[PDB]
Amino acid sequence: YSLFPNSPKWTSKVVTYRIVSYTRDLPHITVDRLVSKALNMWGKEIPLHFRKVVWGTADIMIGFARGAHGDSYPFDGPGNTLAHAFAPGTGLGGDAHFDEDERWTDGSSLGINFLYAATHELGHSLGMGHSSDPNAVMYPTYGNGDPQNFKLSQDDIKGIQKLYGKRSNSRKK
Ligand SMILES: COc1ccc(S(=O)(=O)N2CCc3cc(O)c(OC)cc3[C@@H]2C(=O)NO)cc1
Ligand SMILES: [Ca+2]
Ligand SMILES: [Ca+2]
Ligand SMILES: [Zn+2]
Ligand SMILES: [Zn+2]
Repeated sequence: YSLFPNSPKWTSKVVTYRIVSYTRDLPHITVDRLVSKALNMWGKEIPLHFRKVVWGTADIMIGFARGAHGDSYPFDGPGNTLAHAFAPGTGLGGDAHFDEDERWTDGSSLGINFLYAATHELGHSLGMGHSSDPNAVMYPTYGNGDPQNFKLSQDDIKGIQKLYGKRSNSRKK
């Protein structure tokens, strides 16, 4: 690995978040709690901390829209891509966007797991972290990778220990 032309990880030990828009399927307290639990699950492997702004854009703007929006790339609604985010490096960098049209769920049985999606998107917001593993927590297009329970599978650990470490295996793919 996940090498991109964007600074992989912010230069501060603490970052900011600003949830400009919110979903609807689950309440804002659940959005903040799932963001906080997902981010605590990221911060479980790296000593990076997160805070909220008082009056200004955060380095991790989190937003939701319902089929297209005033962004670099308009959403589609129910299908295809479910959320998208940008690599960190000030400005729009690190910010993440979600399609509220797609049915969100905390983790009950059926729907699109918010804890997984937030973890996925916030991972890119942290410092990138994609892969192509059969059960990758950042796997592109849902499949085998069980979203009900992920708690940073192997892709996340490999990304984090590749970024906040060095050692890696060779593979291509
Ligand atoms: C519920 O958790 C999910 C599941 C799927 C997706 S997604 O929107 O299909 N996803 C994978 C495919 C893809 C493909 C893209 O070309 C893309 O452009 C930036 C984004 C995505 C996203 C993604 O990786 N976002 O970081 C995003 C979050
Ligand atoms: Ca930003
Ligand atoms: Ca969609
Ligand atoms: Zn967008
Ligand atoms: Zn991704």
